[PDB]
Amino acid sequence: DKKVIATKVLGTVKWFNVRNGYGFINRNDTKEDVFVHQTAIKKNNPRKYLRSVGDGETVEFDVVEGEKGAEAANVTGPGGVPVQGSKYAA
Repeated sequence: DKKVIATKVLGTVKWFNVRNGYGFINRNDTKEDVFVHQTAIKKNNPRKYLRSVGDGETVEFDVVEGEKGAEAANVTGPGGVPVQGSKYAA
């Protein structure tokens, strides 16, 4: 079932481009850049369905092997709570 390089780690989203549908999350545990995709967002805000991630927000995610090296997966907010998302999305 794929390879997991790292488990639920906390990282700060440097930025996430909604148009690109992807962004980069800086791992705050290893200080390594991690690639995140909108399909890596397991939970979305229930008030509004957004495929965006809040920039500057600290989120928790698992690290799995990606074609770019490391890919974030199961991206959720702290405690497994839904991500707020970007201020403006969709």
